Amino acid sequence: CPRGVYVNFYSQTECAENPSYPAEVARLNVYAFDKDGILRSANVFEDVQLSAAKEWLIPLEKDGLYTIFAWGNIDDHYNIGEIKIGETTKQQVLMRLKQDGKWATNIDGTTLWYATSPVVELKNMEDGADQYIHTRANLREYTNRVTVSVDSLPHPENYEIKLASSNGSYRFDGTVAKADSTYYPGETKVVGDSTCRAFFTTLKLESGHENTLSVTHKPTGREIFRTDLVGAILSQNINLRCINDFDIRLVAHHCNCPDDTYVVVQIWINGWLIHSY
Repeated sequence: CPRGVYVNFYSQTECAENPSYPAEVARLNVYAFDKDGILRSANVFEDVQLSAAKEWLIPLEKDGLYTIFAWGNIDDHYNIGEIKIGETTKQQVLMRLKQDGKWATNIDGTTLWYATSPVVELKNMEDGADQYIHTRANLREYTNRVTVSVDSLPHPENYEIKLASSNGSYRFDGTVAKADSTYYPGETKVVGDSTCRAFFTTLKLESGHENTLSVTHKPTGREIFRTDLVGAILSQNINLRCINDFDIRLVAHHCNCPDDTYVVVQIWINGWLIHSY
Protein backbone atom coordinates (compact mmCIF):
# COMPACT_ATOMS: atom_id res chain seq x y z
CA CYS A 1 0.00 0.00 0.00
CA PRO A 2 1.61 3.28 -1.25
CA ARG A 3 1.82 6.44 0.91
CA GLY A 4 2.97 10.07 0.81
CA VAL A 5 2.39 13.76 1.46
CA TYR A 6 0.93 16.12 -1.10
CA VAL A 7 2.63 19.50 -0.78
CA ASN A 8 1.44 22.86 -2.04
CA PHE A 9 4.00 25.59 -2.54
CA TYR A 10 3.29 29.26 -1.97
CA SER A 11 5.23 32.39 -1.04
CA GLN A 12 3.99 34.77 1.61
CA THR A 13 6.69 36.90 3.00
CA GLU A 14 5.21 38.01 6.41
CA CYS A 15 4.59 41.57 5.27
CA ALA A 16 2.39 40.13 2.52
CA GLU A 17 -1.35 40.03 3.17
CA ASN A 18 -2.01 37.40 0.45
CA PRO A 19 0.10 34.35 -0.53
CA SER A 20 2.02 34.52 -3.81
CA TYR A 21 3.05 31.77 -6.22
CA PRO A 22 6.26 33.07 -7.84
CA ALA A 23 6.91 32.10 -11.44
CA GLU A 24 10.59 32.47 -10.50
CA VAL A 25 10.54 28.97 -9.04
CA ALA A 26 11.25 26.62 -11.96
CA ARG A 27 12.39 23.45 -10.24
CA LEU A 28 12.28 21.77 -6.84
CA ASN A 29 14.32 19.52 -4.58
CA VAL A 30 12.02 18.26 -1.82
CA TYR A 31 13.31 16.13 1.05
CA ALA A 32 11.53 14.30 3.87
CA PHE A 33 13.12 13.81 7.27
CA ASP A 34 11.58 11.73 10.05
CA LYS A 35 11.29 11.85 13.84
CA ASP A 36 15.09 11.47 14.06
CA GLY A 37 16.05 14.01 11.41
CA ILE A 38 17.16 11.24 9.06
CA LEU A 39 16.54 11.49 5.30
CA ARG A 40 13.65 9.25 4.24
CA SER A 41 12.70 10.66 0.85
CA ALA A 42 14.50 12.68 -1.86
CA ASN A 43 12.62 14.12 -4.82
CA VAL A 44 13.35 16.33 -7.82
CA PHE A 45 10.75 18.15 -9.92
CA GLU A 46 11.51 19.96 -13.15
CA ASP A 47 9.12 22.29 -15.02
CA VAL A 48 7.66 23.67 -11.80
CA GLN A 49 4.91 26.23 -12.08
CA LEU A 50 3.76 27.07 -8.57
CA SER A 51 0.03 27.52 -8.28
CA ALA A 52 -2.71 28.00 -5.69
CA ALA A 53 -4.16 24.58 -6.39
CA LYS A 54 -1.10 22.64 -7.55
CA GLU A 55 0.36 19.84 -5.44
CA TRP A 56 3.42 17.59 -5.54
CA LEU A 57 3.47 14.08 -4.06
CA ILE A 58 6.34 13.31 -1.69
CA PRO A 59 6.64 9.51 -1.38
CA LEU A 60 6.89 8.09 2.14
CA GLU A 61 6.45 4.55 3.47
CA LYS A 62 6.60 3.99 7.20
CA ASP A 63 3.99 5.76 9.35
CA GLY A 64 5.21 8.61 11.55
CA LEU A 65 6.14 12.28 11.92
CA TYR A 66 7.88 13.98 9.05
CA THR A 67 9.08 17.42 8.11
CA ILE A 68 9.64 18.44 4.53
CA PHE A 69 12.47 20.72 3.38
CA ALA A 70 12.10 22.31 -0.03
CA TRP A 71 14.59 24.01 -2.29
CA GLY A 72 13.75 26.06 -5.34
CA ASN A 73 16.07 26.50 -8.29
CA ILE A 74 18.98 24.39 -7.14
CA ASP A 75 21.38 24.96 -10.00
CA ASP A 76 24.80 23.93 -11.29
CA HIS A 77 26.07 27.08 -9.52
CA TYR A 78 26.12 24.79 -6.48
CA ASN A 79 28.29 21.92 -5.27
CA ILE A 80 25.82 19.37 -3.92
CA GLY A 81 26.96 17.13 -1.05
CA GLU A 82 26.00 13.62 0.09
CA ILE A 83 22.31 12.71 -0.17
CA LYS A 84 21.78 9.23 1.26
CA ILE A 85 18.40 7.87 2.35
CA GLY A 86 18.39 6.27 5.77
CA GLU A 87 21.74 7.95 6.53
CA THR A 88 21.89 11.66 5.67
CA THR A 89 20.58 13.95 8.45
CA LYS A 90 18.76 17.32 8.62
CA GLN A 91 21.79 19.36 9.67
CA GLN A 92 24.39 18.09 7.20
CA VAL A 93 25.50 20.42 4.44
CA LEU A 94 23.35 20.08 1.36
CA MET A 95 24.94 22.78 -0.69
CA ARG A 96 27.91 25.06 -1.25
CA LEU A 97 27.96 27.98 -3.67
CA LYS A 98 30.55 27.18 -6.32
CA GLN A 99 33.65 29.27 -5.87
CA ASP A 100 36.96 30.14 -7.43
CA GLY A 101 39.19 30.80 -4.47
CA LYS A 102 37.05 33.00 -2.25
CA TRP A 103 35.14 34.36 -5.23
CA ALA A 104 31.59 33.14 -5.77
CA THR A 105 30.40 32.04 -9.21
CA ASN A 106 28.30 34.84 -10.65
CA ILE A 107 24.69 34.18 -9.71
CA ASP A 108 23.04 37.37 -11.01
CA GLY A 109 19.66 36.65 -12.52
CA THR A 110 19.02 33.58 -10.38
CA THR A 111 16.58 33.08 -7.51
CA LEU A 112 17.08 30.58 -4.73
CA TRP A 113 14.23 29.52 -2.51
CA TYR A 114 13.65 27.62 0.72
CA ALA A 115 10.61 26.30 2.57
CA THR A 116 9.98 24.31 5.72
CA SER A 117 6.60 22.63 5.91
CA PRO A 118 4.92 22.05 9.23
CA VAL A 119 5.36 18.68 10.87
CA VAL A 120 2.97 16.25 9.21
CA GLU A 121 1.97 12.74 10.16
CA LEU A 122 1.33 9.47 8.32
CA LYS A 123 -1.09 7.63 10.58
CA ASN A 124 -1.72 3.87 10.78
CA MET A 125 -3.85 3.16 7.74
CA GLU A 126 -4.95 -0.08 9.39
CA ASP A 127 -6.86 2.24 11.71
CA GLY A 128 -8.56 5.53 10.92
CA ALA A 129 -5.84 7.00 8.70
CA ASP A 130 -6.12 8.82 5.43
CA GLN A 131 -5.07 8.02 2.05
CA TYR A 132 -2.18 10.33 1.59
CA ILE A 133 -1.95 13.50 3.67
CA HIS A 134 -1.63 17.12 2.59
CA THR A 135 0.31 20.19 3.65
CA ARG A 136 1.53 23.61 2.45
CA ALA A 137 5.03 25.12 2.50
CA ASN A 138 6.12 28.79 2.34
CA LEU A 139 9.00 29.45 -0.04
CA ARG A 140 11.16 32.33 1.12
CA GLU A 141 13.70 33.81 -1.29
CA TYR A 142 17.29 33.52 -0.08
CA THR A 143 18.97 35.42 -2.93
CA ASN A 144 19.39 39.16 -2.43
CA ARG A 145 20.09 41.76 -5.05
CA VAL A 146 22.25 44.51 -3.63
CA THR A 147 23.08 47.72 -5.48
CA VAL A 148 25.74 49.99 -4.02
CA SER A 149 26.83 53.46 -5.09
CA VAL A 150 29.80 55.39 -3.79
CA ASP A 151 29.17 59.06 -4.34
CA SER A 152 31.17 62.28 -4.60
CA LEU A 153 34.53 60.67 -5.23
CA PRO A 154 37.33 61.81 -7.50
CA HIS A 155 38.37 59.12 -9.98
CA PRO A 156 35.53 56.69 -9.12
CA GLU A 157 37.12 54.13 -11.43
CA ASN A 158 40.00 53.83 -8.91
CA TYR A 159 37.68 52.41 -6.25
CA GLU A 160 36.24 48.93 -5.80
CA ILE A 161 33.14 47.82 -3.96
CA LYS A 162 33.25 44.40 -2.38
CA LEU A 163 30.70 42.26 -0.61
CA ALA A 164 31.91 39.39 1.56
CA SER A 165 29.64 36.98 3.38
CA SER A 166 29.85 33.55 4.98
CA ASN A 167 26.55 32.64 3.34
CA GLY A 168 27.39 30.17 0.54
CA SER A 169 26.67 26.96 2.40
CA TYR A 170 23.34 25.62 3.57
CA ARG A 171 22.18 22.66 5.64
CA PHE A 172 19.24 20.54 4.50
CA ASP A 173 16.95 22.57 6.74
CA GLY A 174 17.23 26.09 5.42
CA THR A 175 19.99 27.20 7.80
CA VAL A 176 23.36 28.72 6.95
CA ALA A 177 26.20 26.28 7.36
CA LYS A 178 29.34 27.78 8.84
CA ALA A 179 32.02 28.55 6.24
CA ASP A 180 34.77 30.97 5.21
CA SER A 181 33.52 34.23 3.80
CA THR A 182 32.70 34.46 0.14
CA TYR A 183 33.30 37.42 -2.10
CA TYR A 184 30.51 38.16 -4.59
CA PRO A 185 31.22 39.36 -8.17
CA GLY A 186 30.59 43.09 -8.25
CA GLU A 187 29.85 44.13 -11.80
CA THR A 188 30.43 47.87 -12.06
CA LYS A 189 29.47 51.11 -13.82
CA VAL A 190 31.18 54.42 -13.27
CA VAL A 191 27.89 56.26 -13.42
CA GLY A 192 28.70 59.84 -12.45
CA ASP A 193 31.80 62.01 -12.66
CA SER A 194 32.16 61.23 -8.97
CA THR A 195 29.95 58.16 -8.70
CA CYS A 196 30.54 54.40 -8.99
CA ARG A 197 27.77 51.79 -8.94
CA ALA A 198 28.12 48.05 -8.29
CA PHE A 199 25.54 45.23 -8.45
CA PHE A 200 25.81 42.04 -6.38
CA THR A 201 23.67 38.97 -6.20
CA THR A 202 24.36 37.26 -2.92
CA LEU A 203 22.57 34.59 -0.96
CA LYS A 204 21.05 34.87 2.52
CA LEU A 205 21.54 38.02 4.56
CA GLU A 206 21.31 37.35 8.23
CA SER A 207 23.16 38.05 11.43
CA GLY A 208 25.48 35.49 12.95
CA HIS A 209 28.48 35.63 10.63
CA GLU A 210 30.41 38.01 8.42
CA ASN A 211 28.47 40.27 6.10
CA THR A 212 31.09 42.82 5.15
CA LEU A 213 30.44 45.63 2.69
CA SER A 214 33.69 47.40 1.83
CA VAL A 215 35.27 50.07 -0.38
CA THR A 216 38.88 49.89 -1.50
CA HIS A 217 41.25 52.18 -3.41
CA LYS A 218 42.40 49.74 -6.13
CA PRO A 219 45.73 51.30 -7.17
CA THR A 220 47.01 51.23 -3.57
CA GLY A 221 44.82 48.53 -2.11
CA ARG A 222 43.95 50.97 0.66
CA GLU A 223 40.60 49.93 2.08
CA ILE A 224 38.96 53.27 2.91
CA PHE A 225 35.70 51.75 4.17
CA ARG A 226 34.37 48.61 5.90
CA THR A 227 31.07 47.84 7.68
CA ASP A 228 28.85 44.89 8.52
CA LEU A 229 25.88 45.29 6.18
CA VAL A 230 23.48 43.30 8.32
CA GLY A 231 24.55 45.13 11.48
CA ALA A 232 24.16 48.50 9.77
CA ILE A 233 20.71 47.40 8.65
CA LEU A 234 19.51 46.16 12.02
CA SER A 235 20.38 49.53 13.57
CA GLN A 236 13.13 49.12 10.60
CA ASN A 237 11.66 49.82 7.88
CA ILE A 238 14.43 47.57 6.65
CA ASN A 239 13.19 44.11 7.46
CA LEU A 240 15.46 41.40 6.01
CA ARG A 241 12.75 38.79 6.44
CA CYS A 242 10.42 40.51 3.96
CA ILE A 243 12.78 42.18 1.51
CA ASN A 244 15.41 41.04 -1.04
CA ASP A 245 16.58 44.18 -2.85
CA PHE A 246 18.95 46.69 -1.35
CA ASP A 247 19.81 50.10 -2.78
CA ILE A 248 22.80 51.35 -0.81
CA ARG A 249 24.43 54.74 -1.01
CA LEU A 250 27.84 55.53 0.41
CA VAL A 251 28.64 59.22 0.62
CA ALA A 252 32.38 59.79 0.38
CA HIS A 253 34.19 62.92 1.46
CA HIS A 254 37.80 63.97 1.62
CA CYS A 255 39.06 63.21 5.12
CA ASN A 256 40.40 66.74 5.82
CA CYS A 257 43.06 64.94 7.93
CA PRO A 258 46.74 64.73 6.90
CA ASP A 259 46.12 61.53 4.93
CA ASP A 260 44.85 63.27 1.79
CA THR A 261 42.45 60.29 1.63
CA TYR A 262 38.70 59.80 1.28
CA VAL A 263 36.35 58.33 3.82
CA VAL A 264 32.68 57.39 3.99
CA VAL A 265 30.56 59.82 6.02
CA GLN A 266 27.01 58.58 5.30
CA ILE A 267 25.51 55.23 4.51
CA TRP A 268 21.99 55.21 3.05
CA ILE A 269 19.98 51.99 2.71
CA ASN A 270 16.66 51.91 0.84
CA GLY A 271 16.28 55.65 1.31
CA TRP A 272 17.00 55.70 5.03
CA LEU A 273 20.03 57.39 6.53
CA ILE A 274 21.51 54.53 8.53
CA HIS A 275 24.72 56.09 9.86
CA SER A 276 26.63 59.32 9.63
CA TYR A 277 30.31 59.37 10.60
